Amino acid sequence: RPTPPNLEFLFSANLTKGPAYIYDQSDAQIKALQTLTGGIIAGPNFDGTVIGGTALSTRGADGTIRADAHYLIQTSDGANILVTESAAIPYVAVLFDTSSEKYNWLNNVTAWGTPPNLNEINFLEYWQIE
Amino acid sequence: RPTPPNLEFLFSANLTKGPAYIYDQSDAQIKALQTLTGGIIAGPNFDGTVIGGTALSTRGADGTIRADAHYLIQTSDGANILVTESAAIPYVAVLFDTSSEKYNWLNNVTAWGTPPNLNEINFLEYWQIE
Amino acid sequence: RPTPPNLEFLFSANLTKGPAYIYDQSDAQIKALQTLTGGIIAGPNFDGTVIGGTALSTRGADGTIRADAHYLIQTSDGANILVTESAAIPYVAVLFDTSSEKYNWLNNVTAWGTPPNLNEINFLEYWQIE
Amino acid sequence: RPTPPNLEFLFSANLTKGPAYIYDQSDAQIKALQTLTGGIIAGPNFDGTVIGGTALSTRGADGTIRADAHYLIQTSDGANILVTESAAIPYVAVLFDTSSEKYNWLNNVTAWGTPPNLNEINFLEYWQIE
Repeated sequence: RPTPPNLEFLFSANLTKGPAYIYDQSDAQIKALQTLTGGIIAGPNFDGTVIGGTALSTRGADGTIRADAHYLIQTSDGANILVTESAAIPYVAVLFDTSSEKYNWLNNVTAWGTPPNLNEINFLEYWQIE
Repeated sequence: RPTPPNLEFLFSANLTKGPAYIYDQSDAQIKALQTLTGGIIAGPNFDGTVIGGTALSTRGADGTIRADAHYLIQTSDGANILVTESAAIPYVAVLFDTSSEKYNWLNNVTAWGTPPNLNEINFLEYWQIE
Repeated sequence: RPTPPNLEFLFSANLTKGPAYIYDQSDAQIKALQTLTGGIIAGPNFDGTVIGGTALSTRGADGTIRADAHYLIQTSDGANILVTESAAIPYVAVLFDTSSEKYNWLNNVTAWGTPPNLNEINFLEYWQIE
Repeated sequence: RPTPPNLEFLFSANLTKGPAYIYDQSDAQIKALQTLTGGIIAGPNFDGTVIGGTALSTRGADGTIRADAHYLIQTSDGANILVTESAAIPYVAVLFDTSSEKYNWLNNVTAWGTPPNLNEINFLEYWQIE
């Protein structure tokens, strides 16, 4: 019997976004760019704010949405962390890059998040998977 | 208390790889390209073989390894599925693309895998996270 | 004797950027995220403004700078065009995505740009290469 | 009057490819993975062979083809160079990564290529643009 990975609560994000700018409209799919204008990061590991970032999404006529994003967290104690998201919406996979010694452990983390309330898509809870 | 996602066993991969070709060697990190020459896919959902694909890795002097890969599964019943991997080795995040009607549900899946035996890095077990 | 491609002036961009947020500082290289906060697009083909976008750069101790960016142009006549940049700074390669019928021809274009004045890195002139 | 960049002949590639594996077939577009199984590299700067690599393409019902590829050149004198291609077919933009001291200058190069004969799509001539 394969052994499943362990899940540990990592952080939450309460994001603010600009309007979705559709650049590729067709009967088959809509592709958009959306700015991440800010956000609150909370949790037992790091808290802080989202400085900025961009999301690219493709919304299929079939209801499938694939999104890729980068955004920059700045922690309360001044560390910069790049967040790399890849999603099969509403499921979001996450990688991290930082040279902060306090937060360096995130360079080895795969995380995963989803909005706990699918009526509030800009509030996500993320889990460390290992 | 945040609610964790559910984990369901998805597939295993027993991959074959060519040699790692280092193209960027420095004291700080090694970057390599590695061909995925084949592999066995097994599990309760799909079985088949790996047709081909490429992995790009960066191995830090700090022991962190980040890898990105694409490879193509062909199922026993003839479906082509693109696998998009992004890893903080040995933890691997996975997305899928197919137009197969039988396997279309994978377009909405985030999966996650790791070698159950870290002495055998080319055998991974993957889980659907949702 | 190989035949070189033809070069036609395509557009200029006068970009505004936020501060460079360094997330990965080491003796070997600096990696940063920078927001594209706006900009003027001009030329004989399209004019308009930059709505938004993000640049990721790595600046080597060796002086090499590699950058990738996405930003969204909105033309004077309301068309949305995604610009995908990949650079060996100060040389910038460009692709485009739009479903605008007026600007659809850009989906088939490879462009290339550089600041005419390397003291003014945020003003670039771009050329259609074919 | 904007000043155009200079074009210098860089290399040619005579590539071999495996079959195109379509993973996403629809009336709107076809997405495929294709293995680069080998190739001859020639020119005044470097000659050698293609070790391997993968191309991902999307072929629109509208005739537009967008492709992204990575492949590894090994020069006659043993240097490994990663080639990163992004194309609006048949126009191909190119970046390079190597730590070879002899070929390090390619890390600062944007190149561009196209098949001189569009009946022979696997033979391309590439130009340094700067």
